[PDB]
Amino acid sequence: VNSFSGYLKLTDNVYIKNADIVEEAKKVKPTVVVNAANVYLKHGGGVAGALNKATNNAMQVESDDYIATNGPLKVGGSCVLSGHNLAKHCLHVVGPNVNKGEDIQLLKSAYENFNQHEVLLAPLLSAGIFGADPIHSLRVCVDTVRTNVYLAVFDKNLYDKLVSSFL
Ligand SMILES: Cc1onc(-c2ccccc2)c1C(=O)O
Repeated sequence: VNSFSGYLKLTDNVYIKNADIVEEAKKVKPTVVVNAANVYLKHGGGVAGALNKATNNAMQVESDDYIATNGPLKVGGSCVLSGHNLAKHCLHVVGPNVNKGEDIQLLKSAYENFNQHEVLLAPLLSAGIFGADPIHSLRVCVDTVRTNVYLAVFDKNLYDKLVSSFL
């Protein structure tokens, strides 16, 4: 049994809710929250900007030190950093950004990072301002992630379309 409430069960291991990921993290304090990161860990907008704002920019400060030491992530890659006030840990995962012309086949590699964690609170990777089709992102998630994933989806309209169209 875990602390996640109000989720619709899609599969053995994937659950979904219409919820603002920031508010959900603040309430649950999960072991792992996933960030929709870019390779530079520049948390300007989208999920990343919202998570970082909720940490009062401490996520960005920590991320700048990580990049100064290690250099950029790979598209499809990840790193584990602090979860600050939102979670124990933040798994920063880089899905391909379609609006930058990145290979959508890298979305599966991105989701494979989730398998290193038993339970996660996450957004749909490569969706929103990353330009991918969120329906596709949910399909790759279900077909790739084997650990227990709680997907929070901000937009009620998109949430309803993801549930209604789920095979
Ligand atoms: C899809 C999608 O596109 N934009 C967002 C989003 C969610 C929270 C904060 C900012 C953007 C989002 C999501 O993960 O539900």
